[PDB]
Amino acid sequence: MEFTEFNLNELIREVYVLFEEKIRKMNIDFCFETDNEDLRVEADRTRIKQVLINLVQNAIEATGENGKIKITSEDMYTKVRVSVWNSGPPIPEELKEKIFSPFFTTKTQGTGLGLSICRKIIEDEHGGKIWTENRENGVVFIFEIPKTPEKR
Ligand code: EMC
Ligand code: EMC
Repeated sequence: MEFTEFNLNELIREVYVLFEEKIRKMNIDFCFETDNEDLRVEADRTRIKQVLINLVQNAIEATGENGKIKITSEDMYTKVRVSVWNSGPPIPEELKEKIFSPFFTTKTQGTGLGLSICRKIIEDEHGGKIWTENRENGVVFIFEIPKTPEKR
């Protein structure tokens, strides 16, 4: 893996641009907010991009037509936190960790959830944490990564 310094918000916007047409076609209300425009991390940009694409794809599928997605990025002491929320039904308590298993596959609309690989990227490769919670009439997926491999 290749760690480089990059603006995390720039990467989030790059991923939004990938989905902009689909989001609009589906009439989804999307918003992105940050608490620090110059939020920079040292991480593997390609791999973090893969996690973002996977979470946004899942948010769109989950929220469906006329849905809502909100992304936030937050600058924490030795880490950053990215939260991707969608309006939709809550994840049942028994499935919260099972969705991250390489052998969760009770999921279609044509595609697997990809979350075991997201976990590998966030937790194994970057020493962070990724989890889900139910909130505000929807579901959030949150990841945190150390700002540098040295703050792991
Ligand atoms: C109402 C979706 Hg930022
Ligand atoms: C499908 C890579 Hg999180």
